Amino acid sequence: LNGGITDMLTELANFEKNVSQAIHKYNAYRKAASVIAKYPHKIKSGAEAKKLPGVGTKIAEKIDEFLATGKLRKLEKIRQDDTSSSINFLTRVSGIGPSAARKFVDEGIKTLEDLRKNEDKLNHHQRIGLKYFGDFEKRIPREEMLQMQDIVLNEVKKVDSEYIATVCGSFRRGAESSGDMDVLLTHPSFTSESQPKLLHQVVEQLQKVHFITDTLSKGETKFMGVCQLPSKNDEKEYPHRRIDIRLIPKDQYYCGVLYFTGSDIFNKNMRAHALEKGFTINEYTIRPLGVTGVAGEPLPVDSEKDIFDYIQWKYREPKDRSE
DNA sequence: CCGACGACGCATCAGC
DNA sequence: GCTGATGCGG
DNA sequence: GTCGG
Repeated sequence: LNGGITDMLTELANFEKNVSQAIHKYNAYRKAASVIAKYPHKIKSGAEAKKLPGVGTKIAEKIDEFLATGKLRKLEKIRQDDTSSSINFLTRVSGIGPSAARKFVDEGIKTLEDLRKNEDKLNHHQRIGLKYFGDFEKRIPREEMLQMQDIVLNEVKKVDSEYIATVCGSFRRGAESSGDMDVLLTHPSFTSESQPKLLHQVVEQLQKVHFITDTLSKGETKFMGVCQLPSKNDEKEYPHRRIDIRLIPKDQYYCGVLYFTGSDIFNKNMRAHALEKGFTINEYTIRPLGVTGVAGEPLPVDSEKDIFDYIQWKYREPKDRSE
């Protein structure tokens, strides 16, 4: 319908983020492309698009130029720009952000081949991101996410059957494919007012059975790393996948699951509704708001449904949290 | 006109 | 060495 | 870049 327009706007977003270091412009172009991508008519003019929330004067002017000519002069130019195209490309390496990509290109390091020749100048995260560059850009089919979940839940229970672990993200909402695996972990002994090896024990067990293959970062409450399904003796091996594991206090765990299940638009709507019912919900807690807007103490939450009950919402299955 | 636009854990750097 | 800032990813 | 107080 409008794929030329939303492709144009996405590409402009990337250069704002990765080259100009203008994160809010990045998000403006992304929000514009989203609302256009949901529009169920083929756009005929910039004025037509400008009536949508998030499309302003300047993007309307760009849509007019694209509709009249089939391209955008500024985008054509920055595409052919060796310096800018190289900075934009190098941020596809996990661990290389706009600042690192700038530094590398400044000193003549422009391609993956150049990075491979300059391992010295890459930190540990960036080396992993380079090692799995192609794998990390592949999506994960749901059937593999199910096999990964099998392993995660089994090994967690093997460490301590009192752990609770939930794979969240779009997978939990039923998505047919995922970009990564997001695991939320808690244990009855870990509360907000309460051991600095609860997460370590679980990471270690997944390493011992050779599911987790690399570590990008690891502290007492957050692990970011790499995993891979076991290959079947003779079949081609599975791509390496990104997995995060977060340990959350038990009394904050279901607020955590709700939040990291999303979707992002659902979260906005749920918190909007919660505010107009006199509650403030964030990633950690739901708290009542007094008549002058002072937040009270966090309310007890022992399930996701508790959160819905507080705000007078019928329980919504993750499958039905698209918005 | 002009400020908001998410907050935060972990790795690493800058400064002392 | 320690403390705070920055980069980065989510 | 867009929105809105």
